[PDB]
Amino acid sequence: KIRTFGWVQNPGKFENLKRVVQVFDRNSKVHNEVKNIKIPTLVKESKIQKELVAIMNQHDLIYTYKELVGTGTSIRSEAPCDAIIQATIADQGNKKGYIDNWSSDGFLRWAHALGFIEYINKSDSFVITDVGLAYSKSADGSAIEKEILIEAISSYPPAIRILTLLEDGQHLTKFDLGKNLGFSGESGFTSLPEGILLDTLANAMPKDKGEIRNNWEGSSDKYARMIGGWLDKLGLVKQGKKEFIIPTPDNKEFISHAFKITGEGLKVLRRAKGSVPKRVYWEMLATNLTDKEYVRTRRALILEILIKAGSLKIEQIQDNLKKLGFDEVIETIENDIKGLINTGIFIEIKGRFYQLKDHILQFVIPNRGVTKQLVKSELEEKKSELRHKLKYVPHEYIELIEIARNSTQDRILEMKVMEFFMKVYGYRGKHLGGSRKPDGAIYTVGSPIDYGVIVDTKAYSGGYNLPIGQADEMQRYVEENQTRNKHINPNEWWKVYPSSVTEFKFLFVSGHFKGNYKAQLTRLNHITNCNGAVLSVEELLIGGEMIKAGTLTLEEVRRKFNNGEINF
DNA sequence: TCGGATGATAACGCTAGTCA
DNA sequence: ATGACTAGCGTTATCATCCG
Repeated sequence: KIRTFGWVQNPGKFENLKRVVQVFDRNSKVHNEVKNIKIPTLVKESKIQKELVAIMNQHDLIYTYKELVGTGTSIRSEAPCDAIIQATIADQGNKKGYIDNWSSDGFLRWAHALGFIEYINKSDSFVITDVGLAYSKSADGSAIEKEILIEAISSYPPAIRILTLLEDGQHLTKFDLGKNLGFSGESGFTSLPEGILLDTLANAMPKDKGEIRNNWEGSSDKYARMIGGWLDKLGLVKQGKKEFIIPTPDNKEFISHAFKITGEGLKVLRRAKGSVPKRVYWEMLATNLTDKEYVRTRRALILEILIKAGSLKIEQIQDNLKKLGFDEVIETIENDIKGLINTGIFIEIKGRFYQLKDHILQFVIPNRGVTKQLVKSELEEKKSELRHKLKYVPHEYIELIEIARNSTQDRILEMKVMEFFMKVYGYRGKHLGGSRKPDGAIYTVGSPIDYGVIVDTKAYSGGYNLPIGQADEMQRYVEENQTRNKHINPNEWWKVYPSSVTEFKFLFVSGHFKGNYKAQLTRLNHITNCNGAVLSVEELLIGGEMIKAGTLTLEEVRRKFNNGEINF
């Protein structure tokens, strides 16, 4: 029913895209091979084994999502081969002779994205297209194959986005591109802060700077490097590392996944800029957002409004929505047009008037007519509220409301929050993750009362009463900052603070807090004689506004650590 | 690194038995 | 007097960094 198409994570070999397209063309050598060999010899389950060989024998080839993708196991190494695509493609080292459900879903998304495979909602099945057919038949290495692929690419909005981002001839990194790809600052579109990354890459021992290169990247950064990799093979972009001088002086770090645009690339843009209709599917308008439905369609309707009309006032736009079923607000409506613009659709702006200067092919909005019945969640409502109140603070930072609620995002929250304290509140300092460092070190340098703070961030799903084990971790650090013995924690993280600081507070940042945040807090305070506090993301934000507006200093806050919860 | 690979998680949805 | 519904809990869609 609800699926996510349009965004492709894993897949990188065109070599394998073909095999997957071909499995859909009865007359191709691979259709033959996968069906006659691959499937019967790799799908151990007899029942399924036979069933698939069969589906592949029909006259009019049509396979369902499950028939092509299958399933997978919790312990990825113990998984069997349950589907057509799995069976078609091989492991990285031939560990098993097949790929998993995830990578398989990946090849499906990629092929559908480039328009070789069509999706039939009703049946939840897919079938080859005219260009797919033509793609298969094309010879490998063909100038035809190339032109077929290049024309495919030009119809893929997010790939036009990468190209656009590099018109000026800059050398952008997967982080710079990531920032502006897709619905940025949302559940499935989070990006790693290049600042923090380079910094650690710099002051960190070699025994770890490799792991932290291959590992450090958000979901949007993955898409960026990947779409950038396709364009590279197609010759429209040039992938090359970018060195950075980060004096820890005249030091040099590097981010390999960086790109520059080419001439052929520029020609592509010129053409596909109106000087090739783009395909857009509703499933593309949001990936991992818990509120996929509401938002994907609200945005779909907005695109409809803009396709139909031409140069409307954001008020006219708001107006139309109110009629189609969605009573929204300027802040949200603009934010969505920010995403649509980001995924690669060309929408022009003149003050308070917007006009789509692009040709996108008509698409379907599932369960239409019942649109007016779609409810807006409490979280999405909160977001608007925030988007409304936050005048000085970039709306990107509203992503924190989400990350902080995601248990899988401990890593990045540590990064995003220190970033907010620094770039907005203005504190000086550093992010310090680890098992021997508190999540962050913060310090003032201007106030009449110059102080420091020890920070710990915690991504916890719906609620958080400061656990005793975690609470004491802080005590340890609070303590180490006093007894600065290098024979105790020889990494000497305390050394991040200016020698001159003496006033240190301790702080915990999370989604929401409950019933414990005071008990172990008061404890910590009494023990080390350092008073600290507990703080939530919403307040962190509506504190960043205040510090910017003029409504809040960096002293009233130092006077906020009341061994309880901070509230501005 | 390249091109995926991994264990996790929340929404889904199937069963079996309640609710109206 | 039986279809509509759902607590419980195994299944599926989808990550968000990871890694051989």
